[PDB]
Amino acid sequence: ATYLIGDVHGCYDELIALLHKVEFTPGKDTLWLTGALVARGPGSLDVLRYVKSLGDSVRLVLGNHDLHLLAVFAGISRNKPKDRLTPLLEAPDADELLNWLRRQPLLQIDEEKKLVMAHAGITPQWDLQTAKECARDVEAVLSSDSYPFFLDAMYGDMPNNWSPELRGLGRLRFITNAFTRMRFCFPNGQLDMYSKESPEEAPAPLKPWFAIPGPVAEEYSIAFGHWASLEGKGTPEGIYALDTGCCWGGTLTCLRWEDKQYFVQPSNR
Ligand SMILES: [Mn+2]
Repeated sequence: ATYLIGDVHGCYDELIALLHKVEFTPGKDTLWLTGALVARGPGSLDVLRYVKSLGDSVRLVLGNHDLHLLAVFAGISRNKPKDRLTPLLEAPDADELLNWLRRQPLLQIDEEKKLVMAHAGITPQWDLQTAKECARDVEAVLSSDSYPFFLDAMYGDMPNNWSPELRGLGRLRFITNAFTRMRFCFPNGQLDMYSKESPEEAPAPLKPWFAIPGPVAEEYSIAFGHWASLEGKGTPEGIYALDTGCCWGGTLTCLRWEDKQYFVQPSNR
């Protein structure tokens, strides 16, 4: 079977309970994770240890809080007490864990299921070929020995309109924002990096990135996390918003792909 779970945010207990709910068996089943494995929740260390131990039985994409952890670790950015990342940063095996984490993809594609995964989704301004190229570039930087220079370069809210002519730092910033931070779009598909509310309560003319016809979403189903205020509701057919806000007191949501069956684990705090 194939299982997809949204943003875990250090919620190790809920993750293990939900996987036992569905009898997840490595070797016979596959797990897809929308990223943001760490922060806010109490068990970032345990979550990373376990996901890493799964080996090929998991398909992960990195989110913004994974990148932020990578940036704190490399001394690029400062530790926020609210993240609760200190046990993980101080662990004896922290090197193994984060060096593994930075090698993971931004994008997962399964051709047989016609299924795509990224932390925040796929901008309507990208076709599949372009999304693949951009994922490759950023993953190459992230897995290189010079990853802290990229992590430092990544912070930024511009440019927010994709063009194949973007070069250098602008191109990297836009890729990273599209994959890990995107929420609302302007009618031309340009990213808005400020609105974080639900679609009903957003200002005009902002529209959810998935409310805009794009080449990828016309041929593929898209699963994603990141946008908790969405609450997993109100998406069009073929769009799966799996982030139900576990670390915030919501739920951890798991979707079994074969029959599209949902399983939900209540938040412990
Ligand atoms: Mn999130």
